[PDB]
Parts: sequence; structure tokens; C-alpha cells
Amino acid sequence: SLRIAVDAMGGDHAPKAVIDGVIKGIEAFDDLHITLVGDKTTIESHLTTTSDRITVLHADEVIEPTDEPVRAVRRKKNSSMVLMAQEVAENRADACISAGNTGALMTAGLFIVGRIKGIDRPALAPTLPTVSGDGFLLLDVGANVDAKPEHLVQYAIMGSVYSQQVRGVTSPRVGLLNVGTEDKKGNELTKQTFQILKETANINFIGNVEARDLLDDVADVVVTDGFTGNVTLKTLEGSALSIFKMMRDVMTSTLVLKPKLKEMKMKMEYSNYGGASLFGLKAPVIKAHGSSDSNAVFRAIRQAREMVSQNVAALIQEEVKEEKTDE
Repeated sequence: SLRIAVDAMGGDHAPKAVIDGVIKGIEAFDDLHITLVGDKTTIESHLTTTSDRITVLHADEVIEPTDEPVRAVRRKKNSSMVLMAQEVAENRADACISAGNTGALMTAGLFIVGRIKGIDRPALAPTLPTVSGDGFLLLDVGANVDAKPEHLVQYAIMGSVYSQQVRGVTSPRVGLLNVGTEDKKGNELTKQTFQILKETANINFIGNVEARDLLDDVADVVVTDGFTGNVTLKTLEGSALSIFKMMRDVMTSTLVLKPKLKEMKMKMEYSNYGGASLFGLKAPVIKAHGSSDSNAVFRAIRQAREMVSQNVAALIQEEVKEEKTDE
């Protein structure tokens, strides 16, 4: 069987959006059981059809989207975020999902759930879209900001694993986000990573990758440090919004179907890939987009489900061993 603890209190639109997505996953997946974590009264007022596959856990408090992560997770020991993480930690759930404070989520993920044996630090990993449509992974966009070469190499392995297990990519192309293609380009961190990735028997290292080609399918996995990762992600996103608003005001003055344009607009929509996972933890912890609708939560439930069944954490535990990266 399978079981996922979900945060209902987090996200712009819940508990409704969260509870509607949960209901869409119990109808599509017969082996799925879910633990709704939130305010018992509030949660009940949104789900009619009582099922034995939906359980509820009462969460007295919330980690607002403004609280300090570390403090919140340490102080609000009865919040939805914290309670959800302990369900996973105490063997009462295999995966967990939240739309709540991303920082609180990673702190809860890191100190409650724990890390896979052999992983120094985890990485926030969302799958972004491409002009074609295949998509790509951007490893580390928030989890940790002053990384070391060692960590980045771990990121390429865990990304490759997820890419070839869950996304079905044959031999995921790993690229290093850099400022030039030559071997010596980048900051000191990047230069050092490049040398090591050249020696990692475990993955298909295509080399450095310029950021102007991210949306143009240059690689299946792009690796970076959280700081540059997070800046790159918000740059892509803002760039899209800004350009869309320009184009869309341009139609409102005097007048490319509404549905035709809608197609591409949806292919860019970041929430069309399921949410960013925290690669490296003992069990899948997914940061569902805060602006998540009913379907987006469903797509995140689907993602946690694939990750467990694909034995992604056990495979990450083997591919990180030096016997597989050296020879």
C-alpha cells in the first residue's frame, strides 16, 4: 500500500484547493491513503464523501508564510507543517506534501525527516518546462546557499536518478550551470565542480551549460548552488510574467486564438510539473507551489507516489557510494 501526509493549512488557496486535490488522488489511486494535517473542524467542512482512505490529524497551529523557518519548526511543535513531517519520521507515511512556507518545509524536511545515508546536503528540485516540452531539472533553488563542489556532484547523481527513474529519461544529460563553455569558466566553486563531474563515472556529463539556453533543452538535469539556483528560477518566472503582461495588454487596446495562445501559456506555467522535491531526504518531501489549484495538488500527489514506488531514495543511496562514482 502507500500513504501520504498532506498539509492542508498551507498554500494561497486552501484548505479547499488542498482537500480537493487529495480527493482527486483517492479516486485515481486505489492504493493511496492520506493523512490530512490541519484544523480538525476546518478540514471537515470541506470534504463531504467520507472514505476510510482519508484520515485526519489535528493541527492547532500554523507556520505562517512570514515566520522565521528554524524558529517556527522548533517552536510550533503542533503546527501542520511540523506534524506532517513527524508522520513521515515515525513510520506513519512514506511521503509528505505542503504548499506552506517553503523555508519552514525544508527545515522540517531536513531536521525531522532526515537525510539518506551518504548525502551531505539536500537540494530543492523543481522540473521546469522547455520550448519543446520535455522539461528539465534545476537542482538546488533554495535548500542551501553556500554549497561546496562535493554537494553539486551529489546533485548531479540524485538528479540523474530521478530523471531516469521517474521522468523515464534514458541517460539524463547532466549540465553544469555556468558563464561560458570552456572547462576553466565560472567562479571557484563551479570550476571545482566541473573537474569532479568529469570524473563521475555514474552520470552523463555534457559539460558547462549557459543559462540563455535553459528553455531550449540543453540538458535533462542542470546543477547549481541554491543561491544562483533561486536567482535563476525567479528570473525565468518573472521574465515570463513580465513578457506575458506586455503581450496581453497589447491585445486589450484594439483586438492568435484565446485557446491557441492558452496552449503555450500553459506549457510555461511552472505549476504544470508537480512541485519541487527535496532530493536527499529519507522520504519524498514535496514543496507544492503556493499558488496551487486542485489539479496542481493532484499532480504533486502523483509525484510523491511515483517517487516511492520507483525506490528513488534507495537508488540515491547506492549511486552516491564511491564504488559507483570512481569506477
